[PDB]
Amino acid sequence: IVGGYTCGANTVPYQVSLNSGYHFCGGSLINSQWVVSAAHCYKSGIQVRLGEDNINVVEGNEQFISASKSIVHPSYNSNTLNNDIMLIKLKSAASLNSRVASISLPTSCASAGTQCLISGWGNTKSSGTSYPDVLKCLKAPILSDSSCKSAYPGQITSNMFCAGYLEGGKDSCQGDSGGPVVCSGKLQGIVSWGSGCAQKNKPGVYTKVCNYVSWIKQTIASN
Ligand SMILES: Nc1nc2ccccc2[nH]1
Ligand SMILES: [Ca+2]
Repeated sequence: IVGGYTCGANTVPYQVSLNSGYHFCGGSLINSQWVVSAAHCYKSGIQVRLGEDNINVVEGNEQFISASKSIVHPSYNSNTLNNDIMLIKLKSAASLNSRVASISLPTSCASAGTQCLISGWGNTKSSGTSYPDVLKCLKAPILSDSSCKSAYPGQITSNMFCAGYLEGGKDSCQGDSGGPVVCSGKLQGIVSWGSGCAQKNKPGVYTKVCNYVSWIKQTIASN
């Protein structure tokens, strides 16, 4: 997260860290046994880490659970990143409390102008790499489809939306991939892609979760 602030320990209880010997992507807990992340974060050997703040120190509240299966959307296109969403089933259920909790899926999509909270342990520098130890937060608005399409002509599908600042300076970045974009208490986006991080007129692009709720429900119901 570039231009964000320190969230504060366990203030984002649905945030998870996907770990394979190091943190490589974020995700959101949507129930005690399932996590939603981005398809491009797929790999085998994933350990899901819940209740984290400093990812390099066991401070208490952490729950490390192995993933039993990862289900990448069948229509995910790695060249266009269309349908960039994945569900991860945990080997055992997580214990939910105030520090570890799930986030609700939306019932309707959000409108441009909606202010959302984006969080993660990704890079904090636009020109260079500095990975933080603790969780960073950024409040950002959803942009209109015209501004998004004008920023990324020919690359935005109906399953994506832009959020951020056109002046640059604040944005998600590598390492934040798969993490949450929450607006009014509902998970509306998943950190997917962008051109660089925090560059002027190149806002971040997110997977539009409201378009996948029935898919998520049906898939969880059958697995
Ligand atoms: N804004 C933005 N978000 C990103 C997520 C992964 C890689 C680069 C990115 N740029
Ligand atoms: Ca920790």
